[PDB]
Amino acid sequence: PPAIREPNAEELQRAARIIRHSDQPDGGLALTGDKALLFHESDDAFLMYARRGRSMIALYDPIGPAMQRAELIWQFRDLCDLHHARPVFYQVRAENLPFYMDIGLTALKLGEEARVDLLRFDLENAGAAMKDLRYTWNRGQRDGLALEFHEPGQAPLDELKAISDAWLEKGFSLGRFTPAYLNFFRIAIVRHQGKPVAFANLLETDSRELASLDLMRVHPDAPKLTMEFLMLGLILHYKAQGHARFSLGMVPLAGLQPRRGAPLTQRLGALVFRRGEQFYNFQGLRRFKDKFQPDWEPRYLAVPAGLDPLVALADTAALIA
Ligand SMILES: [Ca+2]
Ligand SMILES: [Cl-]
Ligand SMILES: [Cl-]
Ligand code: NA
Repeated sequence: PPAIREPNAEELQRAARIIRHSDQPDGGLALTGDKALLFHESDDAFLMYARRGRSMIALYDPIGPAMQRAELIWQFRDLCDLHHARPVFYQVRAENLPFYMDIGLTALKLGEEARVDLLRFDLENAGAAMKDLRYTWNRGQRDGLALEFHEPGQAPLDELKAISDAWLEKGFSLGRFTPAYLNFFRIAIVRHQGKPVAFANLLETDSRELASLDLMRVHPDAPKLTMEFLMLGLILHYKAQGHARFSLGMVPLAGLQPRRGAPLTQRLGALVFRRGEQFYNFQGLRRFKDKFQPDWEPRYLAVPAGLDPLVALADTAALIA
């Protein structure tokens, strides 16, 4: 069986086209080039994945139309069997579980994704959360914070490096601070009285269903408000652009409201994020995202049914680390 390999420049351009035509901006993670790409037999869909131990671990649901996603999942099962490897899907949506169920996988809760409904979102709405946001926006501007947007390839790289350096690659589920990769994206920069203090690359598609985040890095010496200001600014930006939803990203299990007495399928997923003698607890991450009144949806780890998931969990942990 032919060797699993990283994509070439041409394959990446094909992925990019597919992402643009999709409603799944998070497919942009493919563009780092550190994940193998499995293309649907029409180049209208793709699945991205990496190998760790005897697991082949896909990142997210496949990118593309519904039928092609379902077909790529069966393809991937075949491909894993061909390589004597177990299939694993990292961070997938509930609506696709029946497809994973059909290729013989069960699922473990991994965490929850926060998405803002941009249509219903409004700073003048009732409640304390909006009041606090209105304060952040005004105070922020009063204090010399300003958000700017750059078309792909136009952000001043060397000013980004400064920020990125102070704030510090894990890969797979994360973007890479490289020109090659960042050149694919619109980039937002927060300046404090002219000085760059945070940035974020923006994951979009040609449609306005969904925009989301990849790298978001703030200077350690930036004003405390900087990260909230940036996020609020992005939400306001995409609301104004006519986008429907904006994704704030996932909070893993241990960062959610605790649930002892919960069955193991809703607990074992924490094993993906261990830090020495301790689980990553992601303190405050959930609280921060909740500032924007998102909606929350579970994300799952799909793993072989009937078999002890510890080994798939170990492989996923190594991959994510
Ligand atoms: Ca299996
Ligand atoms: Cl007010
Ligand atoms: Cl546009
Ligand atoms: Na088809």
